[PDB]
Amino acid sequence: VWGHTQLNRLSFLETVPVVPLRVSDESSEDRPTWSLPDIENVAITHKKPNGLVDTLAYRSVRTCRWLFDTFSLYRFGSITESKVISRCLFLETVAGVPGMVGGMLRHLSSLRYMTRDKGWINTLLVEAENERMHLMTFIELRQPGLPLRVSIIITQAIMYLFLLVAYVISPRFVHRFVGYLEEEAVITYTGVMRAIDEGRLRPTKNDVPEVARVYWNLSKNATFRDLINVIRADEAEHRVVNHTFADMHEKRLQNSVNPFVVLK
Amino acid sequence: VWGHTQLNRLSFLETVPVVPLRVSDESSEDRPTWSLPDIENVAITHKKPNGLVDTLAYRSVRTCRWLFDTFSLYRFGSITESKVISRCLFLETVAGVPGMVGGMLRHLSSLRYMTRDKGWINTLLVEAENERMHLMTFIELRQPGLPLRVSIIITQAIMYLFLLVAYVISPRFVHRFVGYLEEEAVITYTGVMRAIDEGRLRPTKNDVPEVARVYWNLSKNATFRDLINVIRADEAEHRVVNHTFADMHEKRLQNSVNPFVVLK
Ligand SMILES: CCCCc1cc(=O)oc2c(O)c(O)ccc12
Ligand SMILES: CCCCc1cc(=O)oc2c(O)c(O)ccc12
Ligand SMILES: [Fe+3]
Ligand SMILES: [Fe+3]
Ligand SMILES: [Fe+3]
Ligand SMILES: [Fe+3]
Repeated sequence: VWGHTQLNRLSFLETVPVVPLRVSDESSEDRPTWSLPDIENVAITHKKPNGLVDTLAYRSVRTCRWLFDTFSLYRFGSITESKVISRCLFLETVAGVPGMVGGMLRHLSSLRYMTRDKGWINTLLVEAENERMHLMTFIELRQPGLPLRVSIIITQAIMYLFLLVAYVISPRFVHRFVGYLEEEAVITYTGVMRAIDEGRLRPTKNDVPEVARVYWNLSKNATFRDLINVIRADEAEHRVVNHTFADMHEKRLQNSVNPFVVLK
Repeated sequence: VWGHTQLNRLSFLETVPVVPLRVSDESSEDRPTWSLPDIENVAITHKKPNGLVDTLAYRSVRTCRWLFDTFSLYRFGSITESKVISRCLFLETVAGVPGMVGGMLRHLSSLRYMTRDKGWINTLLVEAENERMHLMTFIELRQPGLPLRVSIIITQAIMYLFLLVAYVISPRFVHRFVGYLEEEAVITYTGVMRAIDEGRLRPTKNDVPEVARVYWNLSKNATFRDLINVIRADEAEHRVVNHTFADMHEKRLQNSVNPFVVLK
């Protein structure tokens, strides 16, 4: 029904009163579609670093873990559900930026040079969205306090800036860095899952939010375990896809067709 | 078959030299679908400015039309296909930016305030992608000179910066500034279609580029006019959508469900 008669109306401000809040509309239509007993078998991998650069990405990813563990007192206390979420929550605020700047920089090159991109730009932009939906999911499980609100904001500053220039200077470094982060992402979500299983953590969000049901297409019966596990598969996708974009950069392949447009 | 076994592999660098370059993958799959006899009737509109803001937007967008027409010898020549393609090519290198800075900002706000976006983001993201396809098409009907190829980059720098700080200060301003740009894009692309029809322009690439032919889903018999015709629809879509957004801004509805999610 989207025709020239709609196209020719000056504005549509007067229709915002009558248009529902739909949870399907929070995301773009490009949703993951994992099946659960498969992705159960996601596993902690570690790509060896080649050069200085891959190493620098590592040491700095490792240093970021160290910091964010000591200061988040993940290390001293007991694995609560409240410090698991409160942790990811913070962490998805940053997870949404290296997708987005990567897309937005590639897109500017592809405009200015006037050149085909071969479906990088969209894969990166959805990683950015995919992570944003982790954050839209975790926010439903736990609204954080003024402290964390403000630590997210200063941090976004630091990061949006670091990622913008680190990506100008070295897309290889960023894709390699995000790659290294996502190994940790996957450890943190398989550790969590190990914990639910063993019984060392008994989660009271066995309601899975409406956003997260339609986005990941799960049953209404989907447990908290399930939700970690699909997100743990999203994070494995990112682990390879950016370590793939890393290597492509390594071998001057940073303008080849993105192999994953095929491999969907 | 995108399951754990793939997700568990360190790279896919191997595959890169055996995966094809298919013109579909250049875009996301969130493609336009018009039919030509309907969007034949797309009109030239003009929204009233309310504020000193909407005014400013309008006067900036007119001064830009003036400049561009004057520095592009459009005012003093027999309209060629060359200068039509040349003007439209340059321009999509600036159309491709607002959607991208708009989208990313809304994204970064959603991440740091941990709040819903309600599907503005992905709209501004396919706003920008669509534009960039306009440019991928025009690149193929005419590869530009060095002197334009330069101008393009110095332009991007100015504009990327401008829109980034405009969009922080008043997206209402920018979304208007686009709204009033797309009014002038429709004017032109109609004029062009008139000029084909009145016989005064004899287009020589009625081979419509593969990129486009898939993107806009046209026949193999699709003419140049036919392409102009759709591109113009897209441009009039962006005209309402941005004015709507600048209208929503104006009434403090920059958090309301993007009306157009539904109208899709
Ligand atoms: C500095 C490494 C942080 C690891 C991490 C833990 C987590 O709980 O969730 C993450 C996560 O959701 C990511 O996307 C990336 C990294 C993590
Ligand atoms: C700065 C005014 C430009 C108007 C305009 C003319 C044109 O020939 O093509 C356009 C175009 O392709 C757009 O996407 C936006 C604006 C124009
Ligand atoms: Fe994550
Ligand atoms: Fe991540
Ligand atoms: Fe355009
Ligand atoms: Fe445009």
